Amino acid sequence: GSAFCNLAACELSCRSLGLLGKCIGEECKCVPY
Repeated sequence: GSAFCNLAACELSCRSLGLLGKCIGEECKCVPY
């Protein structure tokens, strides 16, 4: 908090796989959906 996530640098690790990029506490993952 609060805050230093580049969501556009997280999405480029998720968006081509058919799921959404997620970041919480500067930790980038993708959603389970």
